[PDB]
Formats: sequence, structure tokens, C-alpha cells
Amino acid sequence: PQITLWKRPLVTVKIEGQLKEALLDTGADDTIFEEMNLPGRWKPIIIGGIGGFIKVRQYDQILIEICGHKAIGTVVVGPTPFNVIGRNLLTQIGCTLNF
Amino acid sequence: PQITLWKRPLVTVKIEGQLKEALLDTGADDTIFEEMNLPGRWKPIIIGGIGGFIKVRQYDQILIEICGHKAIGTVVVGPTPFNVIGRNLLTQIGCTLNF
Ligand SMILES: CC(C)CN(C[C@@H](O)[C@H](Cc1ccccc1)NC(=O)O[C@H]1CO[C@H]2OCC[C@H]21)S(=O)(=O)c1ccc(N)cc1
Repeated sequence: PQITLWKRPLVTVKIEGQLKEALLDTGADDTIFEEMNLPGRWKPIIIGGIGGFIKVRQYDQILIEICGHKAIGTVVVGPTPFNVIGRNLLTQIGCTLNF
Repeated sequence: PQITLWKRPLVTVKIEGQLKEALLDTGADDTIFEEMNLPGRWKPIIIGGIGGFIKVRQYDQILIEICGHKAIGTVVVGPTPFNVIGRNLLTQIGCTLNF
């Protein structure tokens, strides 16, 4: 689909059988979600944004189906105000900026 | 232009006669740059990110020429790690996400 930027680019996402709405974020290198359980071993890491840093649990080879397109990649879980689909998964679905 | 997301979507921008590189950020509602001087009256405001909040000076009707395309809108000045072009200005240049 083509997505204008007049409203937040939110998309419905299915992850580990759960339905969530996530932000298509070209400014995010990685994907981060609110607190939730995920398969596989995780490593505690820290990510930095505008105004500070947060501790998060890193998961690898996580399946996400975002707006009907499937992708596997690293997914980070922590206290984020919004679920963010970062470039690590945007590339997988063939997402591009165009103007 | 078409912009894939394998690398950071950095673009060269001219603002107040200054040359800067800025991040095309679909996850940012507003545009914010590192410390710099700008015309017009400003109001101190606060913005929130992934790991906290920062105090910033808000400027309205600021001209930016991003990749050769012109836009006027609110520009926020504060301690951001990267210059970010938010949706308030992305919409003006006709920026869209496509997949
Ligand atoms: C630090 C910047 C490069 C911005 N980043 C992505 C960006 O889209 C965030 C994504 C985002 C969105 C909502 C809340 C927090 C973070 N938005 C943002 O910070 O914008 C702020 C300025 O305009 C305001 O609009 C809301 C946020 C404010 S980030 O959240 O910190 C980030 C950094 C690293 C990773 N792996 C993932 C995300």
C-alpha cells in the first residue's frame, strides 16, 4: 500500500498470535515493542532515543506479520510509548520512502 | 526520489543558509534540529521520546529545503542526537511510505 504521512503510519501487526498496532518508523534502526513474552533466549541491552535511554530484552529471529506481509528479525521488548517497526524489518517487507 | 531503508534515510537539508543532514523520520510527528539560531519568536516546550523527554525551543513557519524540495513549518531546537524531519514537514514535500 501507499501510506501518506498526514496521520501516524500505524499498521495492524500480528506477533506471537497477538494483534498489535505498530508505527512504521523510518527513524528507528530496530523494532521495539511494549512488554510481552516472545520465544527464544534474550540478552539485556540498552537503546537510546530522544531524551534518554531504556533497558530492553533483545530477541532474535522473531516472526512478525505487518499489514499482511511477513518478516523475521530482531525484536526488542521494553517500556516504549509505542510499538515501533524499525528499518531491520521495514527492509524485509520492501518499505521505501518516496517523494 | 525513491529511498530504500537499508541505510539510515539521511538527506541533505538547507535551513537558514546552513547545510545539514537530517533523518527522514516517519515516526516523528515534529521536526527537531540540534542547537542553532532561527528567525521569529520561540516558545519553550517539551518533547518526549523512547527514553525520556527534553526541553526545546519551538519555532514556527521555518523554511527548510530538503533534497531540493521546499517546506515551511514548525521547527524545534534542542539536544537531539540527530536532526529529524518529522511528519509535519514530510507531508509538505509529498513523502509517502510504500510497500
Ligand atoms: C532517537 C531518534 C533517532 C528517534 N527514534 C525513532 C523515532 O521515530 C521516534 C519513535 C517514537 C514515537 C513515539 C514515541 C517514542 C518514539 N520518534 C520520536 O522520537 O519523535 C519525537 C519528535 O516528534 C515527537 O513525536 C513523538 C515522538 C517525538 S527512537 O525512538 O529513539 C529509536 C532508536 C533506536 C531504535 N533501534 C529504535 C527507535
